[PDB]
Amino acid sequence: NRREEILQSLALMLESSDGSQRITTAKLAASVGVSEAALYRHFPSKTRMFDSLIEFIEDSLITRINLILKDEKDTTARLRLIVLLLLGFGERNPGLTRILTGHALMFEQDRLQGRINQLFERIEAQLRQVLREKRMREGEGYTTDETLLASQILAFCEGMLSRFVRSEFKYRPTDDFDARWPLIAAQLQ
Amino acid sequence: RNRREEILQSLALMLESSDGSQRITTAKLAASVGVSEAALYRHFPSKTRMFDSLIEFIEDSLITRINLILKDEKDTTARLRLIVLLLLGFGERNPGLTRILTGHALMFEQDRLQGRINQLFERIEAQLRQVLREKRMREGEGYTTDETLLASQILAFCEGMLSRFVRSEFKYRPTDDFDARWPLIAAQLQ
Amino acid sequence: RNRREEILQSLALMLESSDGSQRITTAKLAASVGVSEAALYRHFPSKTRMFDSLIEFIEDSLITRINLILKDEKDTTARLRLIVLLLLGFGERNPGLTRILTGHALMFEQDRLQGRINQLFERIEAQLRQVLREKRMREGEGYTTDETLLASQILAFCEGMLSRFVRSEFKYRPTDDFDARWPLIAAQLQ
Amino acid sequence: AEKQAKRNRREEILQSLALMLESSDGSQRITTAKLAASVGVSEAALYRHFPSKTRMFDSLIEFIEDSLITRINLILKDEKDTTARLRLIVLLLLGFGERNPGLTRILTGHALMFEQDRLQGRINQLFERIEAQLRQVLREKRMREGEGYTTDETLLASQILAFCEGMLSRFVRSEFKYRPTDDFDARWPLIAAQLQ
DNA sequence: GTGAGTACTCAC
DNA sequence: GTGAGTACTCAC
Repeated sequence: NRREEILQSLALMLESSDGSQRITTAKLAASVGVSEAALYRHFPSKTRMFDSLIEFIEDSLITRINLILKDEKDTTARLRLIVLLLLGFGERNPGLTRILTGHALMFEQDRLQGRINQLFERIEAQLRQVLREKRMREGEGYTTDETLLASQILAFCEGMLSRFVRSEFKYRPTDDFDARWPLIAAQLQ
Repeated sequence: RNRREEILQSLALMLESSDGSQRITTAKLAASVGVSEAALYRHFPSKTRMFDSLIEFIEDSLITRINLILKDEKDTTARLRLIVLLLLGFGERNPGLTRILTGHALMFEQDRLQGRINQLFERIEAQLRQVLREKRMREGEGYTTDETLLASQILAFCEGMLSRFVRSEFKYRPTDDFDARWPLIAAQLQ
Repeated sequence: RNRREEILQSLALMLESSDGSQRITTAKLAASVGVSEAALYRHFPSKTRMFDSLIEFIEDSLITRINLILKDEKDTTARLRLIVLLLLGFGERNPGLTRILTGHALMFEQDRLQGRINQLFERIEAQLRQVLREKRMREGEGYTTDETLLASQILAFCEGMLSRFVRSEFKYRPTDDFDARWPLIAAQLQ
Repeated sequence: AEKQAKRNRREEILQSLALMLESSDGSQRITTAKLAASVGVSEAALYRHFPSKTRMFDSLIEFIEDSLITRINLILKDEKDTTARLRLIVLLLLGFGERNPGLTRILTGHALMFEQDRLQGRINQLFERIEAQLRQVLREKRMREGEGYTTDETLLASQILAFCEGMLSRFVRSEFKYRPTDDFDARWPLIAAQLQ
């Protein structure tokens, strides 16, 4: 309830220009409209607030990705949708993107960056899974190693996302995606 | 100078280590160097300008080596390959400076610094973009894809490899499997 | 309230003490109040603001009592007397705050505060410079010298006493021999 | 020869220390670094003319110590009329303070806030001297012109010095806006009216 | 509220 | 160059 309210504020601050700098328990409480003391009746620490945010991001993505796998059977189409999804989610959630790129995690304990990594390794697995199944589904797999292909695709995504945070959200990820995808598809060999 | 240059290299070494995961205090810096905090401000008006110097060293190393690549190689594709290998390579042998390049190290510091890194990336991208646009005078046939899109596509992959190199605390070497990766990127040059 | 005034007062206490000759560091002030420096800014943004309030409590005490004197005494000379005694008397009862009036405590702090005190003394010299001109009203006779060049003469004396008071580590109490001094002032009320 | 060159760099420092105390930056601290920059040298190459920053104000006070004590021991001899003596001792303070605004910050004690308390003590002994010397001019009136003063000579001297310290204080405070030697020809009659 | 901290100053 | 300051921070 209120717990949801605090986190909702932490996102807009993470999205705002202030997301560039540190986000202290003090200004957060201010953003909310409550005291720092009450803030800690909902969380044991600031790190716990990001933990909730990382779970939201992960849940959001994994759930979306799993739907993709059920709505689309074609390997290429699955990859395209997954990519368009990571870009789309980041674009719709600039504040949370700073968490995905790791910038917002610079101030908190390094354990949080460890979780986001697992998210990435989790997503990359799914990418590697989709690639691997091109064999069973289409008869012929890829000449290139799947782990290398998955990482190649994922790298482009992180590239667009960090480029998104870096330029203060001027460089929108899904910008010219339909012109960019043919480029990415040419790597699937 | 004996201290000034030395200072910036202690800065990078610290950034390269686990200390680079968090704020770099004038305290630790001066201690790492072997002097007092006041000694630091004998060569720098602010810690900000210490990062400014580090960003200028990065800006030089990259632009300089790119200009050499352009003079030592005339093939459009070979240029792109070397430029990319350069960014990845530089990032790998300078983990500390990469934290600055990926913007993570600039989070504890002044906003303006991040803007500088933006100007640098736009500089490298303008170079990539120029290289691509020269393909049609040099080879008659241009690229079907918008050069501005191709350049950003290439640089996007580079930032991706650098950013991930930082995530894994430098365990994911940016140049690992480059010769295997390049053919993939080469296929994008449509 | 309790912890806000508690500080503002502990400040005046340190200003009035012999340490008032030195800079009042937030470390000293805090330790004086028996708390942490972080507790200070729990009640104040900038230490400059503490002096801002202290300078207000000085302008809200003097400017007040001045108005009264003008409303509870319609004698041109009985007005100047009460006012001079007020300045001298107030400065004496508040040695620390006097250090602000003289501008010595404001040396360590922002340049603005001095300008603010400057204004206080321009208001006091204002309600001083009119009681005078009101001689050609109630008494039908004027002053040889310009009200300007004599309201300044009177205030100069007051400032002198406060400065001596501070200068002499509060030995020269501003109101010592006042009844013997006042006639000497009146002699200038030509 | 060599000592004569150890004062061309030295006093050149005081010319600046004074110049700084005088400019708009007299209302804030004067550190060793920002001074060395004005002369044109380091800080280490500074303490080879002064073993401290205190010692700079010393020799700097000595100048005002001597300027007035000299200018007063002369105003006596070359004047016999009690009043005229007082009027010119008073003006000496107001003039010398307007002639050296930077040094005035020292007289008023403001510039001294950053340095050692013992500097204020010195400036104090100076005032106690200017006053005692005012006290003599008032106590000598009897032996020279029959009758002395109604009011206590001590109270009168302090009453006169108070105005001076007041004027100088206004001077320093208003950022050297109120010139002490202003309308001194019109102010005096009022001070002398206290000479009862 | 607070212990440890924070980039920067200062006179020797 | 430096040891001790400086006003002000921050997560808890």
